[PDB]
Amino acid sequence: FIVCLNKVTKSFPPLADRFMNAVFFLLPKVLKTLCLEVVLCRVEGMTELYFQLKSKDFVQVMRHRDDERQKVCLDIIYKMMPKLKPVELRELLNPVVEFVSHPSTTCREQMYNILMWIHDNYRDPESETDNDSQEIFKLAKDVLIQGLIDENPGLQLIIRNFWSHETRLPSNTLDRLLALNSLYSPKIEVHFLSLATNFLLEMTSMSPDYPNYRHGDLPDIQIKHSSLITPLQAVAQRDPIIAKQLFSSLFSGILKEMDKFKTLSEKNNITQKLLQDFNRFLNTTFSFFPPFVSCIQDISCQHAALLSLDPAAVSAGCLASLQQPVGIRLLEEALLRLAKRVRGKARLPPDVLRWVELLYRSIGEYDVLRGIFTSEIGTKQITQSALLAEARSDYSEAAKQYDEALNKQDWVDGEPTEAEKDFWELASLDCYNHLAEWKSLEYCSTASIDSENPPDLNKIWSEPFYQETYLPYMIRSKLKLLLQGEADQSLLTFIDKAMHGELQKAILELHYSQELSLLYLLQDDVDRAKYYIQNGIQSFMQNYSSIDVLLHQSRLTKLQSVQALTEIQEFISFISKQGNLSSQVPLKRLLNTWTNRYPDAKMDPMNIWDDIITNRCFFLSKIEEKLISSLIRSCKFSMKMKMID
Repeated sequence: FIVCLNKVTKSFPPLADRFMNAVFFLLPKVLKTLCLEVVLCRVEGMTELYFQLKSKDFVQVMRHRDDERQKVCLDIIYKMMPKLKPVELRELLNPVVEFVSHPSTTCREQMYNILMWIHDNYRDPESETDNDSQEIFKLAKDVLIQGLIDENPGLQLIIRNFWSHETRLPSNTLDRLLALNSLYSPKIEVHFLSLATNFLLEMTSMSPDYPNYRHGDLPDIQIKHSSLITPLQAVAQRDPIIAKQLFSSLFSGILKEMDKFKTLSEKNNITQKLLQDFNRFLNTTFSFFPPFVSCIQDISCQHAALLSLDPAAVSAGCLASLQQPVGIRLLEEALLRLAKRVRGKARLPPDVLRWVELLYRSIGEYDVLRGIFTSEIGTKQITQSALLAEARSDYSEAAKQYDEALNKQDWVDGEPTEAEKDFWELASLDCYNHLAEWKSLEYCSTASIDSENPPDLNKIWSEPFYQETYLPYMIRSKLKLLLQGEADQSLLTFIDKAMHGELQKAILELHYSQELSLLYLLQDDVDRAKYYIQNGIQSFMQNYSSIDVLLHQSRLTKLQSVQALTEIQEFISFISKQGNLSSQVPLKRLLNTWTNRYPDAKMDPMNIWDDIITNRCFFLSKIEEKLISSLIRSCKFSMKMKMID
C-alpha cells in the first residue's frame, strides 16, 4: 500500500503525518528498496516540525548503505538544513565528511554544497556563542580543502574554486596574497601548487586578466603575445611537478611593492605571522614531506627574518632529501651579524644536516669543534683523535672521565659543556666504538634511563625529545649477543612491543628492516624474512633520490645496501630448495658456493663490509645444525682465515 502511497507523492498533496507511523515501521521491514521510496516521499511532506524519531534512525542507516541508489538520501537532508540546531548539527555533520570515498559522486555534489550553505550561513562576526558549534566551522573547511582537487569532474574544482573567490578571497591582490597562505597550511595533501597558480594568474591584479612569414608577429611583438604565454603556463603545470619557479618569482613581486609604499611596521608584523604559518607547515604535514617541492620552495624565501629553529627540516627534512644551507645563511649575516646572542641552537642543526649522510663528518668535524664549544681540553683530546683515526683508543680514555670524575677540576668550562658537551659527548658516546659491538656499547646507550635495566624508558624514549636518535645503536649491539647463546635480550622485549606497537609504533619504525630479516634466522621461518627484506630493497630504492654531490651520498647509500641485501637474498634463495638439495646429495655443490664468496671484494670503507662478515658466519652455523665435516671445517678454517688477515 505504501509503494502506491508514493505515486500520489509524485504530484504533491500528501500528509507526511497521516502516514508517519507508516514512514517509520516500513524502514525496518528486499529491505532497503521499500524504504528509499518513503524517503523521497518524506521530502515533500517535509519542512515540518520535530526530528526526535527521524534523527535516531537516520545517521544509523546513512553509513550502513554502501548502496548508492539508497544514497540519494544525502541530497534529501538538504531540506533538513534550515530547521537547524547547533549541537544537533555536530552529530549529523559526521556522515557528510565521510562521503568522499564512495563511487557514485552523485551525493558529493550535495556532500559539499550543504557544507557550502552551512559555511556561508554560519559566517558570524565570531560571536563565539558555542565552543562546540565553533568546532563545526573548522571541521567544515577541512572538507572544503580535502575536496578542492582529485575528482574526475573538473567542475567540482571550478565551482569550489570560484567559491574560494566570490566573497571569500578578497578582490584585492596583496590581500588575496595574505589570505591564500592561511588556506595552504591546513592542507595535509600534495598539490595545491596548481591552486596557487590558477588563483593568482587568472586574477592578474585587476578585475580582468589582461588590459591590453613576415606579416603577423612583426607589427605587434608586444601586446598580443603576453595574454597567451600567460595561460599556457599554469596548464602545463598541474600535469607534472616542477612549477616551483613561479613562487619565489612571486615572493619578490610580493616583497617589492611592500617596500616603496606601505609602512615598515605593519609589513614586519605581517611577515612575522608568515613564520607562524610556516611553523604550521612543520606540524600538519610534519613528516608528510615526500614531494620535497613543498619543502625547498618555502625555505627558499631569502628574506631577512626567515630563521626558524627548523627542527622539522631536521627530521622531516630527512624525508625531504635536501641539504639545506638555509639555517646557516642567516646566522652568517642577516640574523645576528651585530656567546649569548650567538644562536642558542641554530648552530647545531648544521651538525645534524652534515650528520644525516655520514664525508660530511669531516666537514662536520672541523666545524664541530674549535668552532663553537670552548672546552679546550675536551676539544684537543677529541679533535686530536679524529686525526689519529685511532679514536677507539685515544678519545675514549680522553672522554669518559669528564662524566665519571664529576668535574674534579675547576671545570669552569665543564659548566658550559653541560648544556653542550652533554650532547657532543652523546655524539661521542656511540662514536667511540665505530664498531666492535661489545656489551660495553649496549650498556653505553641504555645507561640514559634508570640505573637498573629499564625497558619502559626504552620504548618510551621513542616518544619524547631526543633519545630516539640512538635507537638503532642499541640494536647493532644485538650482533655481539647474537654471537652468544642466550637469545633472551632484545627479542623478548622487542618482538612483543612490535605486536602491541604494530598499529602505530612498530610499522612506523619498521623502516629499518635489515635487522628484522636477521632475527628470523633464530626461529626457522623464512617467509616474513623475505617479505620485510623485499620492502627493504624497494625503500633504499627511494633513498636513491640524490645525484648532486652524489659520491658521498651514494657511496654510503649504495656500497652497503646492495651488498648486504644480496648476501642475504643469495643466502635465502640458496638455502631452501638449493640448500635442501645440496645438503642431501652433493657436498661439492656446497663448495661451489664458497668460490663465489671468496672473490667478493671490499670497498676501502670498513663497517658493513666488516658487518656482513657476521652474516656469512650465521649462514654457516644455521646450516651446520640443519645438516663432509672436515670439508666444512676446512671452509671454516678458510673463510675464517680470510676475514681475519
